Amino acid sequence: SVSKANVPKIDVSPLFGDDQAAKMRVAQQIDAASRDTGFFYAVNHGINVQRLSQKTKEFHMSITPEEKWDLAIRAYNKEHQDQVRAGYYLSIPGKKAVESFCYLNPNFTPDHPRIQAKTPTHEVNVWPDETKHPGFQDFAEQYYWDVFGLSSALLKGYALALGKEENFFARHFKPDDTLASVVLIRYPYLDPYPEAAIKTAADGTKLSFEWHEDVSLITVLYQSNVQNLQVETAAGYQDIEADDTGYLINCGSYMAHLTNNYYKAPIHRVKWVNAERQSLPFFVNLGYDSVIDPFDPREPNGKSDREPLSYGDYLQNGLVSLINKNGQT
Ligand SMILES: C=C[C@@H](NC(=O)[C@H](CS)NC(=O)CCC[C@H](N)C(=O)O)C(=O)O
Ligand SMILES: [Fe+2]
Repeated sequence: SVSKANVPKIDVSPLFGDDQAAKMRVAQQIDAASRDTGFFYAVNHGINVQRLSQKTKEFHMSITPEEKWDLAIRAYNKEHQDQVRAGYYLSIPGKKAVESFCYLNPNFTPDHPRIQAKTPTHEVNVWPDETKHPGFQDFAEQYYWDVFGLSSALLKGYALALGKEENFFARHFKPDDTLASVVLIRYPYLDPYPEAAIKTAADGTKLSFEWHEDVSLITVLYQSNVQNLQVETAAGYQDIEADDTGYLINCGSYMAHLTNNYYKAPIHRVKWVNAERQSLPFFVNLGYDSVIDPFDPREPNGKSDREPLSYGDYLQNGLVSLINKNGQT
């Protein structure tokens, strides 16, 4: 009895090239989708998602409990006080089903200026032992750059969609400094499935993760072919169909801020499904000091009554608030 959300499939391949007219026609599609449900699938994106899913499966299914403590973020291992964002997010059998591995910009090395300054939200990635997970770090770091490239193209399309020059957002999205993250989330099959790991929405829907807006500029998401996401619209929560060949794209609340809610951050949630599956977001974050002056494409002079917000301020505030609201994940 739940209706299907409108989530168009947009061929984003022009965004990689030099046909300006064609890019405008993609931008229009992005504009339409962003004004409607706030979701679309990017197709013709060039990324080998089957291989991503296979490498990720090999990792999730071979990592051991020992390795998970050794990689754990601070919320699970108090010895790892520098790991707020990057590392392993453990399950809790009987209580919490989901588990995940998060990594940041591979350029955040020990000698990076923001790591030396101990700037919040910047960390040096932690990795399992190479001999236990051969090839994994190298694959994961290359994936970061492949999805970075897609995301830069997408950001060209959002900039054109909003009446700007194509580098309006991408000029703030740079390999040396982006705060973007990849999260490799495992949602398990469990028999029996612990009730304590199932939340219940006001409308009675069983959930794995409650309603929220994303903490991002845009989110660039690969998921297995198991339907699970729902978007709130004017006609209520609607099901977002799965497509394990595309990337699911939506705006996060930084985009809503910069656009004066012209491109809303859609409110969405994750249904509980008893199936072994993957959820692999790339959160498109800018640099710590990046500031985009807010504007309003519905107003003749483009002016907004919002104040400029630096991305770093936005991000550290947002991640903490999301944990408080919906739980440590
Ligand atoms: C995107 C779908 C996925 N949800 C998520 O990943 C949820 C909600 S968007 N996101 C988060 O909790 C933020 C993780 C941020 C990350 N640790 C970082 O430091 O950058 C899910 O399937 O649950
Ligand atoms: Fe989300």
